[PDB]
Amino acid sequence: AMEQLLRAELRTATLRAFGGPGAGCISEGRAYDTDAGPVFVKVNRRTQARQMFEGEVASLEALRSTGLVRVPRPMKVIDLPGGGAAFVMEHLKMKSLSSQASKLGEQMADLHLYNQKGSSYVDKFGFHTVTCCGFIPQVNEWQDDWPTFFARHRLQAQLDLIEKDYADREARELWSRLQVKIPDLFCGLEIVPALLHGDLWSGNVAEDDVGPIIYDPASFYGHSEFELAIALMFGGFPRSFFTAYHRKIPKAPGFDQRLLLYQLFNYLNHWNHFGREYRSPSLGTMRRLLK
Amino acid sequence: AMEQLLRAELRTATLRAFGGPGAGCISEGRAYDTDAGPVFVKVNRRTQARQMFEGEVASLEALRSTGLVRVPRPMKVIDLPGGGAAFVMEHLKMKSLSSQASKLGEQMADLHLYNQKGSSYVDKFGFHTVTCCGFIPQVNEWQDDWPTFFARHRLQAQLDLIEKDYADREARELWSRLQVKIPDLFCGLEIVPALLHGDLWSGNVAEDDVGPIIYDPASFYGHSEFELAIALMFGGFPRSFFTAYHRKIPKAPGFDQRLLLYQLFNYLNHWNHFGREYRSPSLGTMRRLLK
Repeated sequence: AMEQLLRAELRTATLRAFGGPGAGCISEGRAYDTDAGPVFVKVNRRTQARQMFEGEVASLEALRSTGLVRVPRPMKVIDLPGGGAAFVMEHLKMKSLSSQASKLGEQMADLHLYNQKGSSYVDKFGFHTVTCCGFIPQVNEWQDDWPTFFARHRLQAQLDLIEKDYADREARELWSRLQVKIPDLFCGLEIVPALLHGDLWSGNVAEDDVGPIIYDPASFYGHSEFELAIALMFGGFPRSFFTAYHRKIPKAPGFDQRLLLYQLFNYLNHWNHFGREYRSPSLGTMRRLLK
Repeated sequence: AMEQLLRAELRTATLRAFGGPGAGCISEGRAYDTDAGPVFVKVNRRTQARQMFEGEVASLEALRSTGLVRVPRPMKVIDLPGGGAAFVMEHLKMKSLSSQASKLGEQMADLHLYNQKGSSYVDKFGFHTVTCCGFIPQVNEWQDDWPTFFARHRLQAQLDLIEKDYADREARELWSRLQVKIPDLFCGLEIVPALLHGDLWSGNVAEDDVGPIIYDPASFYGHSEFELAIALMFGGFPRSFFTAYHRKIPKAPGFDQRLLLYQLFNYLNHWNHFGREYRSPSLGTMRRLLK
């Protein structure tokens, strides 16, 4: 227990956490108090910044429309002199997801069931506009078949970037072998398009006194299970999140092998964003899928 | 700049950045009340956390020894089971820098001038111990020549990490050309070592009712001008901070070109920490310098 360590090292009986969040993370954006409440502002001086933020607006609006999960309200996208854009959204007073984890597991399962169960059914995988995964714009072209969508517009896209930027022989050869085996992980299963947050890392979820909050989405209609891959692989969610979720959407047969395929996407995306530290998990995951 | 644009776009009379330390991009941070008063604790689980925090301790101590600026007292660096470290320091109630901006400009100029004006004899560039740029340990080996120190132990070090992790051909080729240009940016000036805070982002300065406060240093003896590059590039300092500062330390010839070189360092550091988003301004800044 880190609080027990601090009490011992500081020789104190009380250790009462208090106070506001501070200036935050330089690379993420900055919060401001205003006349109407706090806001959070992201700035991107690149020419495709408006397209990025409009994708995030589209994602936040799609999630808000379900009424099932709490996300910050988008307020404005501003074009900047010199290039790029700023995106302003509502800022919530927030803490790490802990007490609200089981509630968020329920809400995330309801979100994934919303499309199938509702009144205006989206019957393809993809999305009506471009959304970015981190800095990389994605193709969301509608496709009837999920393994086709995911192989072509998620895995192949990442691997083409790796080939362009690293010319990596082992990724190229392992992908030529893996590509053909992907349908074995989906046969005999019904896969229904599910609206996804798209980037449900523990650093994109939090909570307040009312309930859990999720943010920084990169949404599309996908296989529900894909949502959970990044959540599992980087940790940070209480067990009760997954317990609540899978009470509503039990793990289908083949869940753990599909989990590898979905974690592969995230490793490839991290290799393209952060470099070669992520080559070893990417290749290793491909190797695990092949044997 | 950005704040005036936000005020207009949001039609708000007030706009006050969230200020003070806390959870950043790199470490967690939380205040606690204890039997002996409040403290602020930073936590990092990476193996190099102790080294990082010992560098911050040394930097805080060097700044406090001058008696010219207010900074938190460092209290303890604690090894964590399971790896990493916690760093406890004095807690100060703070808001973002506003009314005290011109006072901080005076203080920062007096800080930089202290090695020249005070009972201080440091006639090389560098520092007596390792300090970290975020996660990245720095070499602070003493050097008589500032453009040598900055090229070798700041720019080259960042670009060697970019080569290792991204193997980026354009970065390598542009750097080789820029290395040849660097001495010309110094206008034959005699650079005097100045004690720097080293990371004077607006998120690392604040104020209380006594005056301004600075924190999260990464200190070394450098060219005074380097201090201002991150302050300018990410904004957040009122104009009166720079007015007050340059009344005491006027811009030397070539300031505007060196500002690009010093901002380059910060873009490379963001490329290394935060990924590919910062490739474009890194390469673009080098190209601008080569024009």
